This record gives sequence, C-alpha cells and structure tokens, in this order.
Amino acid sequence: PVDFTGYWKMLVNENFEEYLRALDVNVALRKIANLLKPDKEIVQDGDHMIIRTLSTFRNYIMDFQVGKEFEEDLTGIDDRKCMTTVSWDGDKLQCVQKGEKEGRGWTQWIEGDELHLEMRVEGVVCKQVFKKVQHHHHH
Ligand SMILES: C=C(C)[C@@H]1CCC(C)=C[C@H]1c1c(C)cc(O)cc1O
Repeated sequence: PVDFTGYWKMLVNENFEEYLRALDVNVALRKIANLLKPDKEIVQDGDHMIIRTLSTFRNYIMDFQVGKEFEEDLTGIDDRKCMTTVSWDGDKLQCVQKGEKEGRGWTQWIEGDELHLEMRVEGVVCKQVFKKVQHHHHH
C-alpha cells in the first residue's frame, strides 16, 4: 500500500527545460522555471489526493480523485488546459493529460525516502527526485 502523504524537498531535476520547450514555454520563462526548486506537500486521503507544488515564485495545486477524469488548468505553465486522469498502476501513480499535446503525462512512485516523478510530453522526458523531509514551513 503506497501512501504519498508527506513533505518533500527537490533533490534533482533533469531535462526540465527541454520538457518545457516541448510545451512551447518561452525561453526566458524556461530559465526562470528551471532555477526553481519547489517542495511537494501531498495528502493522500483515501482516493482523494492533493499534491501541492510549492515555491515563492508560484504554487501549483492538484486536487483530484484517483480514477476520475477532471479538467486541469495549466495555463500558468504553458497556456493550456487538459482533461486529466490519475490512476494506480501497481505501486506507481500514472497521470494522463489529454489535450493539444501528444503523450502528455507523468508517473510518480516512491523508492525508500525518495519521491520519483517522471513527466513526459511529445516523447520528451523530465525526471525529478525529491527527498522526504520533516521540517515544516507555513504556506
Ligand atoms: C508552479 C511552478 C513552481 C512553476 C511555474 C512556471 C513554470 C513554467 C513551471 C512551474 C513548475 C512546476 C509545476 C514544477 C517544477 O518542478 C518546477 C516549475 O517551475
């Protein structure tokens, strides 16, 4: 039984600028965005999952029910919205973001004290890893 609940600090973020370039994000914002090291605050409450991606530059909040398609507003990231479904795939969480772009989604799992997050679009792959932390900040 995987439970993603916790607070997590970014350790690595690989190939994020190419991921954003594939989303047609402009180069100035790609640089700004790749300097950011957001935290993740996750509360898993039955099939109700809240994933808060937190930084001083911006927060992006996901709040959904596993297995239920919903409209995800990503216009602050790439000026697009998607019809998104998050599903359990073994011990992994699989997200498919249907919309203008082909093959858009991500995959999340836990290894030890690491939260692993692979995000993808148009065959471009960005891999992030976060470490579980215990010192909390208000937000
Ligand atoms: C909402 C935030 C913090 C920013 C907002 C601007 C862009 C273009 C991406 C977002 C982002 C996300 C979603 C995740 C991430 O690891 C790094 C980022 O920069």
